Amino acid sequence: GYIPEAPRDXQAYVRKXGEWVLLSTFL
Amino acid sequence: GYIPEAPRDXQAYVRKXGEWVLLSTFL
Amino acid sequence: GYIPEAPRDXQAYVRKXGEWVLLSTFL
Repeated sequence: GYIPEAPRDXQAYVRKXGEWVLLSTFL
Repeated sequence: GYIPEAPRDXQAYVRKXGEWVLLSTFL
Repeated sequence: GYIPEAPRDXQAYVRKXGEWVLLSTFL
C-alpha cells in the first residue's frame, strides 16, 4: 500500500519490510 | 496518513519529524 | 502524490527521484 507517516520523535527513518526503521541502526 | 512524495531534485531523502530531509545529513 | 511501498526484500531503502534506492549504496 501507500507509505504512511513515520514516528514524531525527531529521529530519521528509512523504509524496510513495510515499516519505518531508525536510520542510525544501519550506520 | 499517507505522506507526500519526497523532493524530485535527484538527491536521497529520509523521513524525520513529518518532513523529508537529506540522507547526506547523516553520512 | 502518495508513495508506493518499498521493495519487500528485507533491505533498507531511501527515497530518490520517485524511486526506492538501497541505503547500502550510499554508505
